Amino acid sequence: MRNRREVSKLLSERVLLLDGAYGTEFMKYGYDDLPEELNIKAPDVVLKVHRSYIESGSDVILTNTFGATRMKLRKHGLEDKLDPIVRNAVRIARRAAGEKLVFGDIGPTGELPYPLGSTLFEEFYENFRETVEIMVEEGVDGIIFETFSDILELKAAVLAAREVSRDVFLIAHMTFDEKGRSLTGTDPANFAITFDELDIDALGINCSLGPEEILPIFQELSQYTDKFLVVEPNAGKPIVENGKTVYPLKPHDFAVHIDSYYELGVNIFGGCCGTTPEHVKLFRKVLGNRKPLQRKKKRIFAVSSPSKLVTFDHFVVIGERINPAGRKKLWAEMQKGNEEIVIKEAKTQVEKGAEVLDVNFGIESQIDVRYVEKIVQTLPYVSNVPLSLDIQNVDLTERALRAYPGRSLFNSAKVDEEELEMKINLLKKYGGTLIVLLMGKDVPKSFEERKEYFEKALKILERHDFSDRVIFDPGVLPLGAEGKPVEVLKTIEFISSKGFNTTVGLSNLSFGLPDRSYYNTAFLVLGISKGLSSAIMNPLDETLMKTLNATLVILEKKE
Repeated sequence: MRNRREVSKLLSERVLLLDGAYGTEFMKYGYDDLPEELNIKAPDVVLKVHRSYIESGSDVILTNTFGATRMKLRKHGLEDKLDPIVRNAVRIARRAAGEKLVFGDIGPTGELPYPLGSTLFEEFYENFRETVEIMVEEGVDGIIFETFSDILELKAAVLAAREVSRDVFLIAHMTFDEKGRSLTGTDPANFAITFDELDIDALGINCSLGPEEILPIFQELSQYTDKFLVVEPNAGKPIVENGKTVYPLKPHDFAVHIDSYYELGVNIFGGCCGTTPEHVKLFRKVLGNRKPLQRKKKRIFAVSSPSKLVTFDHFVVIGERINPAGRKKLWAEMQKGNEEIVIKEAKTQVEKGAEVLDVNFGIESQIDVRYVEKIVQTLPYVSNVPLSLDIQNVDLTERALRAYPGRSLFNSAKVDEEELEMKINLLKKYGGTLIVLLMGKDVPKSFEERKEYFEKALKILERHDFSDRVIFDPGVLPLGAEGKPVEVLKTIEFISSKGFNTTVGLSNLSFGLPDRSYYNTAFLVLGISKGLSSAIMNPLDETLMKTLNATLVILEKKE
């Protein structure tokens, strides 16, 4: 019915009120059936609860479809009922809402992504796409992905939704535990940074905690995104009565928190577990008519995995090892789809100090895309750290970016209009940062030339509003082939003085000479003294890593 720009307009003018819990209301009416099943078995009960919330003052109601996706319904022997369940749900909600807003409610599948579970990104994508198709056809005014615990599954959900419709208002929610972390390790800042740049309209938090506990978590989220914000806390902390978990926070004690959320910039407020029509009635009275607070956000350069957010405010070690070039054994195993060998390589580098891992598949024409998808999806979970996707083929790049669990670093785009625009567009759609290598028509052979490439790059990045999502690689050349490393050090100093992060493929400096470890070490120390903020390097080189740490301590960057 209404599109994202219309809903956005309304939100910019007034804070809206959502609804309350449905399952527990169905139970009070004597129906313990799977909530979604009532859309077919007892539609009158669903309608009654929707009407109770509309009459309580809700501006928006959620369809009775939390578990309505093929992957979850299958677990109840209802996969073949997906269509009627979702269509009926939207029709019933629309009948109750009238002119008010109806948002499709889509929850997670309950299936973890490979390698925790057996599901690959593309299966999650198709699963969510199907439910979104039905909701869009039936006329929802928006869609909210509720209670997600994993960023990859949520990323698949929002990307699938946006593919179905570029006009539907999309809201992404994650649920956090008392420690402020999702099931697979994502904290509020990580969630905000990763999703703020995707084409969604709002971010929010719901479930797991009460209004008091979510406040500091919601605050952190609000500081890192300028998109609309939503919150649906449970009715306080859970307590067990008569052997059951109940959320006892009464209307007044819940309602008094509305101001605290308003102060943090909330745009839509509602309740989750334990919330009843009585709660919503008071929320309506207390909320009244208020214009939302101005939205801004703190800006930082960071990349992430489900459990780790790596901010470039300290020297970042990027492990170079997962690269088959010059590695017979590794190359052979990648070709046969060996995952364990890559996993061990990843874990070992992290254990040695790598905070990010570069991942390259050598001659991509000889590697199985499915293997790439599994590796790209697997490493962030098992090694815990973010990845630097070192991929040449634009096609493989897209497959990797889509399935990447978090905000990645994409390895090199040369200073070439076509190449940059192409990679920039992929990163804008799937999220991520970019390493821009200072070369194009041939390799620069002086500081002056690298500076020109830098300035040409800035011009291109500026025209594509991407200047804040790049790290510059000045281009280290082999000492033997007269690489003139001094020219690179000057370039690092120049770029650092301009406020941009830098990196280098350290090992390329000594590819073809003995004692390469010493040349790599000397260059890194010198580079860091000039502002180098990261390096793709060998974390298994004890000399290099020990001297690096010593350098940082000496320069008072750590201890």
